[PDB]
Amino acid sequence: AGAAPAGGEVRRVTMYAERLAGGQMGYGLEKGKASIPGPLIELNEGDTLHVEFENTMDVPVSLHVHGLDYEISSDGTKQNKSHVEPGGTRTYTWRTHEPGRRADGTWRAGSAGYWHYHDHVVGTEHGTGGFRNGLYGPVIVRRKGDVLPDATHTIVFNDMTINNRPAHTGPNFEATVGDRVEIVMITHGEYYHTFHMHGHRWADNRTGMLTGPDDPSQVIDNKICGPADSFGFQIIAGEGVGAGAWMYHCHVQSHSDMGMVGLFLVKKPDGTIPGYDP
Amino acid sequence: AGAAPAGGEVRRVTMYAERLAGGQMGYGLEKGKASIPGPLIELNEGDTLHVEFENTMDVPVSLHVHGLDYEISSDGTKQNKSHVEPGGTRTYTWRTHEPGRRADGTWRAGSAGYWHYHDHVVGTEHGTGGFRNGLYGPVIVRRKGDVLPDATHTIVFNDMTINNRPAHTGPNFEATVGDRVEIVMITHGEYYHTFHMHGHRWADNRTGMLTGPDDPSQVIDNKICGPADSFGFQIIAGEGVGAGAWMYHCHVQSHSDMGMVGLFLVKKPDGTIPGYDP
Amino acid sequence: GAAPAGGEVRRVTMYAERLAGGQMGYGLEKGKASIPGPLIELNEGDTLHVEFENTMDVPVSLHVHGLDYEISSDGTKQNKSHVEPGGTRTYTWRTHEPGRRADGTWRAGSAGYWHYHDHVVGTEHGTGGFRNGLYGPVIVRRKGDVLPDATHTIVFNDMTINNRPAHTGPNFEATVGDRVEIVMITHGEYYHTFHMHGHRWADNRTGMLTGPDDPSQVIDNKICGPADSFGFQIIAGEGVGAGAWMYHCHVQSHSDMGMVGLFLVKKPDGTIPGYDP
Ligand SMILES: [Cu+2]
Ligand SMILES: [Cu+2]
Ligand SMILES: [Cu+2]
Ligand SMILES: [Cu+2]
Ligand SMILES: [Cu+2]
Ligand SMILES: [Cu+2]
Ligand SMILES: [Cu+2]
Ligand SMILES: [Cu+2]
Ligand SMILES: [Cu+2]
Ligand SMILES: [Cu+2]
Ligand SMILES: [Cu+2]
Ligand SMILES: [Cu+2]
Repeated sequence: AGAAPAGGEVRRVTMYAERLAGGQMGYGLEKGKASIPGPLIELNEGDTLHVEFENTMDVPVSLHVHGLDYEISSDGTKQNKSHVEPGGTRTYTWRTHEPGRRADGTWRAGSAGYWHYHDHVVGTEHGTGGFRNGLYGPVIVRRKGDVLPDATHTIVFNDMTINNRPAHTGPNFEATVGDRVEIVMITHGEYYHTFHMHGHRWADNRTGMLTGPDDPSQVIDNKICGPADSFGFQIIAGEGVGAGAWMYHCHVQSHSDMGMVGLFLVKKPDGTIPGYDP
Repeated sequence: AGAAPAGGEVRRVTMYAERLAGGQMGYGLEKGKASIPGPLIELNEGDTLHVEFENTMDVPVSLHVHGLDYEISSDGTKQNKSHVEPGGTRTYTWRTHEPGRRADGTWRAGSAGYWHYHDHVVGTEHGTGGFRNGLYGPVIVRRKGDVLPDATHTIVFNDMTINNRPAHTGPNFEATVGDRVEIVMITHGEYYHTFHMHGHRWADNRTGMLTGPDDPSQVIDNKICGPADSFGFQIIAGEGVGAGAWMYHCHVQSHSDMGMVGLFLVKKPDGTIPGYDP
Repeated sequence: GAAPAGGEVRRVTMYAERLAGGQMGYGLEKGKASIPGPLIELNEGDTLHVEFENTMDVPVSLHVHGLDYEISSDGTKQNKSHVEPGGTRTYTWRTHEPGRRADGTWRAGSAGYWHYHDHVVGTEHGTGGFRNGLYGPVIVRRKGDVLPDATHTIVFNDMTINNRPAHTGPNFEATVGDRVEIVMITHGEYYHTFHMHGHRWADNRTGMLTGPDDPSQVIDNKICGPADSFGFQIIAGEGVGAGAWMYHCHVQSHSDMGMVGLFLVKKPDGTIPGYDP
């Protein structure tokens, strides 16, 4: 699989917050193309990204990012007056840095991680109304040398939903046996959850893959997550287990009973899924 | 005594689902010997376990595992038609694999860990009723040269009970000062908990033990866990602290007040527990 | 600086005292009780004898996490190691360095971010002690650990921070570049997720990566439950500059209801751009 290059590029993007169907709100890279979750932002460690942000709505909104570097003027908080007025525009700047050695001899960790952005002013001073409506999205920051996936999928547990979807509507995600699939798992809102995958597992470290044979990270298929937690991993689809409709769910019993469920549809090369009704 | 060997043996076992008193249900290795939690299944990485499984109950049941490799047909789900009908039989196969380097140069995570099995059919299409009833049990998969303990105890925080026991009935576990004790700690149901042990601590990694002086893992005595979380560790009973009645409990305050307490009884070599006057 | 090897025997005096409005707290000097309790810092190898006085009219105890204590310093009713009202008792905490056992395994040492609390007030799990403020931090350093310019303790106790009224911080200030140690402890009934704008840390013992081979997750958001304890050291304003950097629980209803504070990081000229209450 491909390998992430060393960062250092200054990139520039427009992003738009727009109302969607049913009182929903989302970000998009171009006007009329807001989505929930918002578009995935992929950065190589050392990149800078300038986000020419526009709020097309009738209420204040913001863009705030976890993990990445930002001056206070890019917080996306009302307390700092770095939110965006109705119809307004503002340029947010996120930077990243590589790991390295400080002067005090100590080690400065790098920006690599599975991170996210969201709104910080819709509803409350903490964006409670924004998460509900869907103002959240993933950011991946890659380290030089990181393995690249064949497909990246974001699953957000926002209160009692997956991706603001109604219960028992997924979403489902498709791969072929052997595909290197990347999952981005963010939790928002009020409730704790446990993310669980049938038939697959990952390491509980930065990349979800053991570094080598001296990596002591626990290997799990089940992880407790809370509001604003984010992690990610990469799995070889159906490795050791074969093709099939592999179920993923929250393992909080009433949460999986009420529809916090989806399917990881792993197809054989020819396209059919063993033991599945399409 | 000693260390885990290399794996790869094909094993077979018989397993039954039976009713127990009080509307409870359990797994056992022989009829009339079901237990809550179910029997401890131990495997070495590479072993294959065929579970000749009989449902001696009048309602459907299934057998589902975390962490191990299994195909779709051994899912143990109503979904891909692998539950066991009342009075029916099924052979579930579980497989494990050693760590290795993939063709693409990535490091494939092995099966070794503290895992668990449970039903996916009683009550709801998830394990809900089965969990409340007691249909759950531990699986340990050891890697070559993992340190082997003198005794293994399973503690399941299932909803607001420890192993479906009444409030304030533990259970209690005995060891002698110096014993190498292994704890398997599983959680199920609806609530998060925080498992805590008095006078002992473990490392937050696969084994619960620091590999050596370069393992950076947290050293902890308190750990948040949610439904279907599982971890385990080994400790030396009494090490640096001496014999006595060492409390373990969930540390959610109302949880310990309403039953979620037990005792780790560490005896002196003469068998007495100092200061423990029941 | 860096922490030295341990070995020393330490003696300290502690009091459980009542506070205004039905609160309780621990103090090192009599009449100086506080919530959170005083910071206790040890080096691996050290022993601490805490001569302890209950200045109150109901029983109290002193229980610790992570450290080594024999049963007689358990601080529980079960082991009859609580302190009578008006009474005194010496609790002994021991620590140890890591080393290799006779059986060749590696014994993990005592170093870490730990805490002490009450275990008898209200119930035999100190539910009433936690409600009133009887908890505090304990830090145990490994030899060679990097020492901060400052340490601040943040206890999520139910839906309060350090038993404070909602929306009352606390705030903590530093100057850009300073080495700031946060101790973070949760108690009560609720899970929380502790988060900091502008800063991140490693999920390991020290909070910092040991080097380029450390695979720990680097995070700015950490779920935690009652009696969870952890710590980290950040460089104030590193890569992001001065400002009023919020920290808050991220469970949405807990941030909205007051579980919010400021990490006030100033420029060397003392200014904090954009900050105004
Ligand atoms: Cu859930
Ligand atoms: Cu499963
Ligand atoms: Cu399942
Ligand atoms: Cu946030
Ligand atoms: Cu509990
Ligand atoms: Cu304790
Ligand atoms: Cu499960
Ligand atoms: Cu306790
Ligand atoms: Cu909270
Ligand atoms: Cu934030
Ligand atoms: Cu925030
Ligand atoms: Cu405690």
